[PDB]
Amino acid sequence: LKHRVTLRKATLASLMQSLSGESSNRVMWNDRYDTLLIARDPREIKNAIEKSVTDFGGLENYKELTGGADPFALMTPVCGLSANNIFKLMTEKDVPIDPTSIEYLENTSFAEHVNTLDSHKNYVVIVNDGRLGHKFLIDLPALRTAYIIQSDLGGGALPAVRVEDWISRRGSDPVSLDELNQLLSKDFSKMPDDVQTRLLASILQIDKDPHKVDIKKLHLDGKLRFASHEYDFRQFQRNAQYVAGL
Repeated sequence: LKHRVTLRKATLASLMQSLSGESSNRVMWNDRYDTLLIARDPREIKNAIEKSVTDFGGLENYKELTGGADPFALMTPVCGLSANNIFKLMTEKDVPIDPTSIEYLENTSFAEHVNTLDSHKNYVVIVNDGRLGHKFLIDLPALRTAYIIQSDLGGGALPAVRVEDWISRRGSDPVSLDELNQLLSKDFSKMPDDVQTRLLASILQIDKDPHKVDIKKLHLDGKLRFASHEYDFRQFQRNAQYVAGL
């Protein structure tokens, strides 16, 4: 009810904070999507890393052959990795959900779809925006309000932004369902450059700074795909609480 926004804010806040812990981080950003997220075992995951490193003839050679990264290091997830895993955390109860395997809509408008969603359920939408080259989540708490959840290593039209920072700065900053419709519509790709820029910084840049966005890097013939999924707010809290509790 009326307490939803505040609790939601608190859940995300504690979840994010926990992500500086080794086990919380390992469990949160693992890339195995066909098993339950809360079923992930940090020790099991760490053994796999140790095994992989043993395969490459020791840690120093592993790094030398994989780009220099430390496989044991905490992770800063790419946008696909953060969208998929937070989608799982929000939607799962006792049956694994694989965001890479679920069905996506691709010839309907966001407006269209949302206007068909039970206003008394919560939904979260995973967006695969091939125009931006970006996956992110639209959270739609029960009632209308939408919120964005994302990370980005940068390189495209949008600046790099850590999920923690996006969440801490704009986690509970609601966005226009109308601007969302415009963004997530077939005809966005054929919109006037300044409008494209307008929507992008608005919805997806922490300071809403248009000067930090570069639409040249848009892929104008890219495909748009999204999938919504109902969720139970308490279950999401439970899931978040488990991870944060590691």
